[PDB]
Amino acid sequence: ELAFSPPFYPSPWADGQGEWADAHRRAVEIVSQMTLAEKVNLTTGTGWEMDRCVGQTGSVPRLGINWGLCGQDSPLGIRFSDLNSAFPAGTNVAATWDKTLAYLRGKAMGEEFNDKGVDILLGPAAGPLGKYPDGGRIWEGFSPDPVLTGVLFAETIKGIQDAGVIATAKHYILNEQEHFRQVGEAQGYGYNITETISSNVDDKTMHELYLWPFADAVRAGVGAVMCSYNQINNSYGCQNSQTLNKLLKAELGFQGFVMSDWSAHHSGVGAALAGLDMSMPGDISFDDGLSFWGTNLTVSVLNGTVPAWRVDDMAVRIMTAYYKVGRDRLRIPPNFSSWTRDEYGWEHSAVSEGAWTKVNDFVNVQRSHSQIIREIGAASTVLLKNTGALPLTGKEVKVGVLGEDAGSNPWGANGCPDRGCDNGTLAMAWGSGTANFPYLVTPEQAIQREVISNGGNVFAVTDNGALSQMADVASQSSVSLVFVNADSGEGFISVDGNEGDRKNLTLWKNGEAVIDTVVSHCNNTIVVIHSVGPVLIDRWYDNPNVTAIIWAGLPGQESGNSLVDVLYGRVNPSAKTPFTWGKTRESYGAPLLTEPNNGNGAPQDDFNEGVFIDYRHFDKRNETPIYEFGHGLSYTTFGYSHLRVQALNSAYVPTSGETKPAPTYGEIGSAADYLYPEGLKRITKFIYPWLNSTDLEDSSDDPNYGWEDSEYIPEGARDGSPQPLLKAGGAPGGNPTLYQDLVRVSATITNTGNVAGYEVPQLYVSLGGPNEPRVVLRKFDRIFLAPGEQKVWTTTLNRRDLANWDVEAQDWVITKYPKKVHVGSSSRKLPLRAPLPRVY
Amino acid sequence: ELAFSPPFYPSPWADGQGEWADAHRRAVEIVSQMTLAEKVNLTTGTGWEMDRCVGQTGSVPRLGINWGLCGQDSPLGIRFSDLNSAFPAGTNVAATWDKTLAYLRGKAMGEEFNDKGVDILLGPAAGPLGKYPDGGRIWEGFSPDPVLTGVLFAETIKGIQDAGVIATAKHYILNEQEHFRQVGEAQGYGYNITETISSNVDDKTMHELYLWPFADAVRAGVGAVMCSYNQINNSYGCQNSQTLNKLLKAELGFQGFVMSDWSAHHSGVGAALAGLDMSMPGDISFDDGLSFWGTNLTVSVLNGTVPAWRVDDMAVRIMTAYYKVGRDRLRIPPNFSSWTRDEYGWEHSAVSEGAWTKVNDFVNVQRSHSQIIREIGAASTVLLKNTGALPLTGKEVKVGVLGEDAGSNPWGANGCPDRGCDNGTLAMAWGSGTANFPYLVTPEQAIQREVISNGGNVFAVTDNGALSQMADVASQSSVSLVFVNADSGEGFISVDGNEGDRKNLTLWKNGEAVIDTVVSHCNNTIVVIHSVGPVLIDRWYDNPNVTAIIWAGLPGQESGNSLVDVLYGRVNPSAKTPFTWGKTRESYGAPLLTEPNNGNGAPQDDFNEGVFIDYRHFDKRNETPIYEFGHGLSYTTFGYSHLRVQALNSAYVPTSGETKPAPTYGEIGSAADYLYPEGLKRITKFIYPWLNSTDLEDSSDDPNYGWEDSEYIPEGARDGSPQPLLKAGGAPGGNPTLYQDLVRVSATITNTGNVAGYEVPQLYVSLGGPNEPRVVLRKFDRIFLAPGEQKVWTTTLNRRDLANWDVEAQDWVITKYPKKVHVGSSSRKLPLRAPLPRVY
Ligand SMILES: *[C@@H]1O[C@H](CO)[C@@H](O[C@@H]2O[C@H](CO)[C@@H](O[C@@H]3O[C@H](CO[C@H]4O[C@H](CO[C@H]5O[C@H](CO)[C@@H](O)[C@H](O)[C@@H]5O[C@H]5O[C@H](CO)[C@@H](O)[C@H](O)[C@@H]5O)[C@@H](O)[C@H](O[C@H]5O[C@H](CO)[C@@H](O)[C@H](O)[C@@H]5O[C@H]5O[C@H](CO)[C@@H](O)[C@H](O)[C@@H]5O)[C@@H]4O)[C@@H](O)[C@H](O[C@H]4O[C@H](CO)[C@@H](O)[C@H](O)[C@@H]4O[C@H]4O[C@H](CO)[C@@H](O)[C@H](O)[C@@H]4O[C@H]4O[C@H](CO)[C@@H](O)[C@H](O)[C@@H]4O)[C@@H]3O)[C@H](O)[C@H]2NC(C)=O)[C@H](O)[C@H]1NC(C)=O
Ligand SMILES: *[C@@H]1O[C@H](CO)[C@@H](O[C@@H]2O[C@H](CO)[C@@H](O[C@@H]3O[C@H](CO[C@H]4O[C@H](CO[C@H]5O[C@H](CO)[C@@H](O)[C@H](O)[C@@H]5O[C@H]5O[C@H](CO)[C@@H](O)[C@H](O)[C@@H]5O)[C@@H](O)[C@H](O[C@H]5O[C@H](CO)[C@@H](O)[C@H](O)[C@@H]5O)[C@@H]4O)[C@@H](O)[C@H](O[C@H]4O[C@H](CO)[C@@H](O)[C@H](O)[C@@H]4O[C@H]4O[C@H](CO)[C@@H](O)[C@H](O)[C@@H]4O)[C@@H]3O)[C@H](O)[C@H]2NC(C)=O)[C@H](O)[C@H]1NC(C)=O
Ligand SMILES: *[C@@H]1O[C@H](CO)[C@@H](O[C@@H]2O[C@H](CO)[C@@H](O[C@@H]3O[C@H](CO[C@H]4O[C@H](CO[C@H]5O[C@H](CO)[C@@H](O)[C@H](O)[C@@H]5O[C@H]5O[C@H](CO)[C@@H](O)[C@H](O)[C@@H]5O)[C@@H](O)[C@H](O[C@H]5O[C@H](CO)[C@@H](O)[C@H](O)[C@@H]5O)[C@@H]4O)[C@@H](O)[C@H](O[C@H]4O[C@H](CO)[C@@H](O)[C@H](O)[C@@H]4O[C@H]4O[C@H](CO)[C@@H](O)[C@H](O)[C@@H]4O)[C@@H]3O)[C@H](O)[C@H]2NC(C)=O)[C@H](O)[C@H]1NC(C)=O
Ligand SMILES: *[C@@H]1O[C@H](CO)[C@@H](O)[C@H](O)[C@H]1NC(C)=O
Ligand SMILES: *[C@@H]1O[C@H](CO)[C@@H](O)[C@H](O)[C@H]1NC(C)=O
Repeated sequence: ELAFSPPFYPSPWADGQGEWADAHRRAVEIVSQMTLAEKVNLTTGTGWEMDRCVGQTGSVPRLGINWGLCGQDSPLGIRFSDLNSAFPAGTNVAATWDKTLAYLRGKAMGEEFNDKGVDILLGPAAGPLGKYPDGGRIWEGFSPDPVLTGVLFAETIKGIQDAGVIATAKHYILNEQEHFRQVGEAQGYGYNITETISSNVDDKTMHELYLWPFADAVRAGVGAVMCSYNQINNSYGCQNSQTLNKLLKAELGFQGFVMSDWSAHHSGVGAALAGLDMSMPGDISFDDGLSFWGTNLTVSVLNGTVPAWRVDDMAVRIMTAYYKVGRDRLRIPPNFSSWTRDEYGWEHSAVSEGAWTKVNDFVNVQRSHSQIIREIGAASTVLLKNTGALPLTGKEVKVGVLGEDAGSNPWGANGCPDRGCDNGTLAMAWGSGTANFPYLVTPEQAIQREVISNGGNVFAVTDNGALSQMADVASQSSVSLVFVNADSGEGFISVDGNEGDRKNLTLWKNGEAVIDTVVSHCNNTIVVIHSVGPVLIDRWYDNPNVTAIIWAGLPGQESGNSLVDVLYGRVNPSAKTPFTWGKTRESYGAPLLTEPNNGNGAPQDDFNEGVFIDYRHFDKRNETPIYEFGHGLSYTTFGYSHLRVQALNSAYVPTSGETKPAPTYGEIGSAADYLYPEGLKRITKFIYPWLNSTDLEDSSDDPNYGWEDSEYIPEGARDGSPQPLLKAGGAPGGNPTLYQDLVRVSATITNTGNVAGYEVPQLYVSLGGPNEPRVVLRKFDRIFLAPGEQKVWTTTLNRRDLANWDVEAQDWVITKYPKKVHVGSSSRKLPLRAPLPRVY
Repeated sequence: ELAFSPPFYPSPWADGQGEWADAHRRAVEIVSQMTLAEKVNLTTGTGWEMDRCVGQTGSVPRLGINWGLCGQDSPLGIRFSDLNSAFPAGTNVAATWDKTLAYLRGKAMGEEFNDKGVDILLGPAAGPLGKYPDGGRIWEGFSPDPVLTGVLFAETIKGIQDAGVIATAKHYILNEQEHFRQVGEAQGYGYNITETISSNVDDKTMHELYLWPFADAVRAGVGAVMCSYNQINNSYGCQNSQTLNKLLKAELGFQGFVMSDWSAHHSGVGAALAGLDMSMPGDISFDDGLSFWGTNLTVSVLNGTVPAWRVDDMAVRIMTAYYKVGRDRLRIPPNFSSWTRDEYGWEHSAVSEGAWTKVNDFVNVQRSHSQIIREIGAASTVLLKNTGALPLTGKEVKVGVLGEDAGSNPWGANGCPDRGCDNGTLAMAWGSGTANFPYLVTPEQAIQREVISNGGNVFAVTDNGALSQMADVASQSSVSLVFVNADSGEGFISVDGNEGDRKNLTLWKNGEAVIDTVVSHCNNTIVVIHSVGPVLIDRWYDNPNVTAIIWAGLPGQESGNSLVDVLYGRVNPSAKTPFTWGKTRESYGAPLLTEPNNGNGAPQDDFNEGVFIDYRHFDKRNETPIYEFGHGLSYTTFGYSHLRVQALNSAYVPTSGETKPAPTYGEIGSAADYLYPEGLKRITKFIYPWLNSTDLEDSSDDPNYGWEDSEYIPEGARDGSPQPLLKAGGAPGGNPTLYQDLVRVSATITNTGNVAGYEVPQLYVSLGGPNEPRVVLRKFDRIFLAPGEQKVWTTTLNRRDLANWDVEAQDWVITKYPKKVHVGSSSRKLPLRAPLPRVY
């Protein structure tokens, strides 16, 4: 009955090909010098809260790796630190539709992480992709569209890695919701389950939707990939040989390392052989002093179960990432502590051991990164509706600012751990995807400053119970700006019954009544929404007193200043929604899985919609959104003309051949080489690589130690002989003939209005055939045009852009169905269209 | 037995002498043309909420007074309006010790009032003077010191009147507290009394303390005086022949008009003959449709009781004020409504009658008045303590801003009627002494802006219950700034049991615990107090972690900007405390009278301390204040040297002679002249001058109509013959030989530190003799000095400055006790001293 994940073995070994040759060579050179305990140190974290960073490996001080590799959250700024910046969330980056802004944000973040002593940034994210509009972590990623996500994910990775820090593509893969993601956490919420949720997805959907942005990340040169907490067809993400060995390593050709999510590692031998490379934070569960790896990995290799080539490959993949971004020349010891903001603390925080020492140096790493934050906030402010309220001119006599979302968090910008509250303006959602603010500029502050400077009077009512006081201010104002929000986050935090995932898609903090009060008293009401994702606005959006509506996402520390830049027209808004605004929750497709449906076994989440999420689903059901994917307004207008299409073919080459045999590097030795050194003071619960004695069974102490391999290990898992190459593989990101250009497309874009600004033209294709979506996004850019100016936008469609995943062939194939190309300003406003020429 | 107020009659008639000659002449010219109903219209308001302004008289359209004279609150900005400024409170002005700033604030206010169409500003105030540190309205005035108060009151009056608006010196006199000020209000608070509080004071104390600033106001040319709600020796303020006829009109030579406080008028004939000139808002009680004057005043003159010379004198005094400031050329109709902010409303708001019409024209009158407000706020920020925390340099790495008093009122700046709350930053206290803000710059906003511009990180915790959150921010900060407050107001509003008057002298909104939390976690804590008056700080002020303490008063709309100007040293603080900071409540003298002590008659408030209030009391009891009257710190130091004293080459001439007989102007006519015009639609409850019929008794309808004069009118009250001149009278402000200069005094002031700034030198005298305070303030200035610079400060002491009120002689006499002069930086730091030469 249950979804099954078939075996793919062995775990592919790194090949040092292409742009990875130099870093792999330097990795082989150092790993060839390492003993087994040194290798194991790289693969295994030293335990929860045992060092400075949220994750930290063992060290190799004999060879100059003098402190462990340090991994730190988050995808929008350094977590658990100080004197750092708080960037706009991923969903805002997607709303900019701007490759360059995604790159620069990545670079700015990389600089901060580097300057704090961090080796590995735990991000950015393209999983969750965005199947569920109420999924708790959708905002951390980019968009439910895989092409928008993959492009901006890849640019963000390149910025981070150009700054000298290893990026970690996460969460791989199908962790679309928070409910049932972890057994202990589910049990704490009162649910009786004994395994995590299983995401069950067909092979075509996997390739065409969820995997696609990870292909982009690999091709962009991402150093690490983080495996997820959920299962995929009932095999855990950190030991799923299909996703890790076959799709990521054999097909996408990934040459870096796979790192577990925190306590997502569920077996020693099983995970190592199924493609895991690094166990974080290193213990079985936080501070239990046990490890699936560490000592157990040393023993698994000494007893012959995990071949030497596999542990050698782990250490090579890790060191390859290290050398690829230059950690050997850039790394400095972490100069802050995740676990306290005090100057002094215990060296090993979890157990109060080691030296009482200076754990925070107070190093300011902000530089002028406030400028890119302000910029991105303004370029991610989506103007959804504008019947002439905007821009503001500075001649407004009285301005009202209404709603708690305009005001300060009265507990301070950092006053709730992991931002686990919805107090004041919503500039950052909750969980591990967070950073501490250096400050937070509110809409109230920025609007008040600006109104005053223009001679206006201005009043801010920020108590969402004070409805009569709001009504009076609204009645007296020339324009009323009303602020509302909706929040969500990671599932280890629940705010008002939202257990990560949101329990509805409507407004928080009495926002529905706030809107009603203001709109019924002011015929020039502008609604500004800060939110993690879509909100159901059908009830009020079309009221004629609502003269403009803005979605500004989660803008980070410069929130108010970004917003006023757009309100007053210093920046002409250009952002487009990176998701659909539907009429009802049901319009989006299936609800979250929030009740166990497989007894007390793993809840089963069948991805029955296949590729049809967000706009694809609305298009297939012929549903009319309130605001479609790709919609946003400008203070000017843009016209589209002169579509031209030209074939370039001049062929796909399915990859054929064999790998090398699995190499080994560095002598393994025997148990007598790997005892705990005499005179080493063992730190309580710290995870080490060493053995209590030369008796391997006693040093491991596994209760099932020593079975025949075939009782618990799949066939081929230990086979280091040459393996066949997969047809759809061949280079990082897949077969390189996928990236050959087949068609060139041009369209002329004209600023047909009176104000300079950026437009986001979009190019969609129809691949044809029964059950293909009517249109799917393939190209976009953000282009600046003065009034009356024209530019010719030219792009190319490659083989992969026009292909479908053919499950019978196990390859990408351009089908025989007739295709079309469409260019315009959104997924529904597509005035240019033409047939594509036949290419294969 | 009970305090008694002896008769002084007749009510002195205006004489047109000196600077008043031109305006009195025009008043006579116009009043000589008026009929009796026209005269009565000037004297009598038209009823509560019957027109645009808080008070409005009848009109005289036949002679070009085409709408009634408009009186509007408040002493710190226009009340019940829009598009106006909100100025620092009177207590802030006193803290500046700066004559020019006081003048400029009055001028800025006058400009706003004039441009809204208002004739008469209901302010400024010198009553309450400040006998009670917990008195509810002490912040509206200046200082408990009569000289600091009189000088700044006079400069405020001059500014207002130089802008073309009549100033109203209030409240005259001895309304030192709010408890029992009004019968109906006291009964609403559960007290059983049938008359208002009687303030009972000896003659010398009256002259040397409470009356002294009113002398200053009269000499400065104030057009109106407002009489008080309380009794003086058991005769109501608005019919007290001693205070109105004798002290104000006969002795101080006042040539303007006396106006009642609102519903403070308590009889027709009695009050007219005792010296009242204008009844506001014109009804007996609000909207009862009855008047002690109006119809009743017409009848009182027609029946022979109130002589024609008295009603003629009322009209002449009112018109003298109107001409003195130029209302004939400057007046425009009021262009706002006090009773609604909507554009449209009923012409007569109280009864919804007259036309439905445009009552608000939305005229902006702010100009650049924000500049003088910011300036006065900075110049009123008293630096009480500084052990090196200030000024801030911009190098602070992390800045904490703690306390609700830093943050916004979440109901909006104008979210509580008459500011009757203590939400967010305290920039204005409550009651009639208020204005609506155009905006309000909080300390949070301004500090955050400034820190961010310097590269600091900044966090604001504004929930006074969030103590652990404040502790964590305080622990992490380089400097913590903690904001606390204490509020009070007029007695028609009670907040948390403070029935106008404050129920204690300690902090509001959990401030004592906020200070404890911050100071116990940060060794560089700056405390900023916003308050109506003194707060008891003995418990925490001397904690060595409190590195500075500021009292910033009630700074109006620019609060946060005024403050950051001083914090960062753009302004070098120069303010001095205008009251004493004592150790205990008892240190100040007698408690408020808060329980009835005379059965259910008038509570009796005996002013037994005489001239010994505030610093005079501390000095007489040899108590050590925490911070003495006149204390404030600078970022530099000032030295005092080279005292020189010289008797002037240059006697007092007691006034002797007689007045003119009382004049009459305009023919009175008879009852048939003063019927309601045929076809005039009478507005419900509006107050008119006219008679229902020629039967005077029926038109009046007084239940005790028609007694013989001697049964209810004191002897002399109807005597229009020539009267003796009082010895201590002779010109506005009293005998002009009081103001002859007798001694010149010089002292050299040096800036002995390294920062430019203003110093406030102070000159005190000891008048000598057993009954006399050790020192009393006589002269002060604010003088700017560059580092190392010296200036010679020269001033003159006049006859009044060295005199005592001699009760036997009923005159000012320089006594034969030896006197001394003292110069220095506070009432206690007086390094220069010398005997004064004998002068008389
Ligand atoms: C014209 O026309 C006109 C118009 O119309 C008119 O007029 C009118 O007139 C009438 C008569 O006729 C009147 O009436 C009256 O009045 C009175 C007054 O009153 C007021 O005042 C008071 C006070 O007084 C005082 O002061 C003043 C000033 O300020 C003066 O003026 C006076 O004279 C006096 O003097 C005194 O003192 C002083 C000090 O203080 C000094 O300085 C001097 O020298 C002297 O000594 C007051 O009190 C009052 O008050 C009240 O009222 C009010 C209002 O409402 C209120 O608010 C308050 O609070 C109060 O109240 C209370 O009281 C009340 C009753 O009265 C009740 O109801 C309540 O509840 C409460 O409790 C006023 O302000 C009067 O007095 C009178 O009466 C009387 O009598 C009756 C009857 O019998 C009674 O009932 C009452 O009670 C009273 O009694 C008293 O007196 C008597 C005698 O006279 C006696 O016997 C008794 O015992 C008693 O005694 C006591 O007290 C007193 C005081 O009061 C004292 O002095 C003693 O010693 C004791 O202790 C009557 O009412 C009217 O007003 C008029 N009106 C108008 C509109 O103006 C005419 O008439 C015509 N003519 C022809 C020819 O036709
Ligand atoms: C989707 O998911 C969302 C996220 O999980 C979820 O969000 C939640 O939404 C609900 C609403 O749907 C929110 O709850 C509402 O919050 C309102 C605002 O609460 C705050 O303000 C209150 C009012 O304060 C005024 O009144 C006080 C009492 O007089 C004064 O003390 C105040 O000074 C203030 O004054 C103003 O009003 C005075 C007149 O009352 C006036 O004189 C004065 O001048 C001035 O104008 C506070 O009381 C409240 O604080 C109390 O309650 C909270 C908990 O709710 C405590 O933490 C506090 O300690 C304190 O006890 C807040 O500060 C509420 O007004 C609203 O109440 C109404 O509904 C509740 C039950 O639902 C009733 O008990 C109550 O009587 C109210 O009924 C009225 O309205 C309802 C419509 O809602 C109507 O049916 C009814 O007939 C009646 O008219 C309610 O609690 C909640 O905060 C959101 N949570 C989060 C985390 O965001 C959302 O629900 C989900 N969507 C759906 C559809 O499921
Ligand atoms: C002189 O004249 C002055 C002017 O009139 C006069 O002023 C008044 O002073 C008093 C005393 O200082 C003031 O009243 C105090 O106000 C404090 C703050 O109130 C606000 O915050 C409260 C706490 O909020 C936190 O806790 C809540 C409950 O857990 C949470 O829901 C919140 O989210 C918040 O969280 C923080 O703390 C949590 C731990 O608790 C923590 O988990 C979290 O992370 C975070 O850190 C709120 O409860 C309160 O709101 C409630 O109550 C008010 C009424 O007070 C209602 O209007 C609200 O609707 C709501 O129901 C406010 O928002 C209070 O902490 C303090 O409480 C203490 O005293 C009362 C009795 O007086 C006890 O019932 C209470 O248990 C507390 O006891 C503790 O402290 C006292 C010390 O006072 C101690 O003796 C005792 O042993 C114990 O330790 C108190 O109410 C008042 O506001 C002032 N009024 C004005 C107008 O300014 C002054 O008193 C006069 N002077 C004298 C000496 O007479
Ligand atoms: C709003 O209403 C007013 C009066 O009802 C009208 O004059 C104005 O044109 C309206 N403005 C908008 C935004 O339509
Ligand atoms: C406060 O404490 C710090 C401890 O780091 C100390 O270095 C500093 O000199 C102290 N400053 C004051 C204001 O005394």
